[PDB]
Amino acid sequence: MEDFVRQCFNPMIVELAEKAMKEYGEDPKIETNKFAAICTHLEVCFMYSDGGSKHRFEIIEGRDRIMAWTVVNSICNTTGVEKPKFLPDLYDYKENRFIEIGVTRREVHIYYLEKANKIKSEKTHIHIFSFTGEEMATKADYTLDEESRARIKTRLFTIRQEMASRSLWDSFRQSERA
Ligand SMILES: O=C(NCCc1ccccc1)c1nc([C@@H]2CCCN2C(=O)c2c(Cl)cccc2Cl)[nH]c(=O)c1O
Ligand SMILES: [Mg+2]
Ligand SMILES: [Mn+2]
Ligand code: NA
Repeated sequence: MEDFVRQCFNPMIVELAEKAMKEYGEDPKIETNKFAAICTHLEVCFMYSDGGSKHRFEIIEGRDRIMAWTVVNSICNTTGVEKPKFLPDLYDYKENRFIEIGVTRREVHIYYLEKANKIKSEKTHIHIFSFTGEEMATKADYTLDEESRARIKTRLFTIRQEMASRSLWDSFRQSERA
């Protein structure tokens, strides 16, 4: 599965995932399922931000902590929206709201509730994807057009199928916790 991650994801995504794991004392070569999950969430965040028009989204995920908060605090001062307690994943300039992106190996409704209870940021918009084409967004408001969403869901399904063809999926599928 370490080989799978390194050939499947772009090298900057892989480097970011490695850093994120090591910042919590985890070895990407050992906790390989976690390695893959972080890479997938990152790739989805980047795909999401490419989904609209140029300049529609600001990417917050994937930045070091100081720059990420400089972006958040800047947006809050420029648009007046409330400052979140946790770093979200994107800001949407069209809808003027932060977005929290979730990618789950379990079911989208359970993950949605968990995310909602965890952030408790009434104003942050939540959008969840699964590896089997399901999604769940706040107020059933999905932000992107169906073509963009289809691209994301299609990529997640491809990853899922690739893992399965290597007998890695069932270990990966059961590795997520609440
Ligand atoms: O922004 C995120 N993380 C900010 C930093 C952070 C770090 C720890 C706890 C809270 C926040 C973030 N994180 C996760 C999931 C659940 C929380 C951890 N995690 C990871 O992927 C993960 C990371 Cl980052 C590093 C090592 C191991 C893991 Cl398992 N899911 C998201 O959708 C998401 O946006
Ligand atoms: Mg995040
Ligand atoms: Mn997220
Ligand atoms: Na989070």
